[PDB]
Amino acid sequence: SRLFLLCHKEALMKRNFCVPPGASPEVPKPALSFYVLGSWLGGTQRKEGTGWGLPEPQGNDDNDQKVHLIFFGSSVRWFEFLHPGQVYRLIAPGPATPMLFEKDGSSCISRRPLELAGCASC
Repeated sequence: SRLFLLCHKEALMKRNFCVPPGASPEVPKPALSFYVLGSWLGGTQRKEGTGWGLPEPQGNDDNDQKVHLIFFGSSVRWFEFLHPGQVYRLIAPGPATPMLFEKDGSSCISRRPLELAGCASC
């Protein structure tokens, strides 16, 4: 999981992003996708049932007091939910991986957006 005071809910609009690399490629489909900019106050944690982990301090990481969180696919179903300037937590059914929301991982397609391929904290 992680907590973050998000302050920009970007545009669920049609852009052009990457395409799965190396193998048979296709058109950079004009995907109605989006992202968000969210300030950080405490980083990742541990799924501690009734408790949580410790909110990791961003002090040792001057880069991106905020974070660039992207949305395609099923994430589409959260566009309306958030309202910027408010704090939200992301919980994750999946293997633990701190140092998470700074650069693209490996547990999905290596598809990166037009300008936020690795821009700040993709």
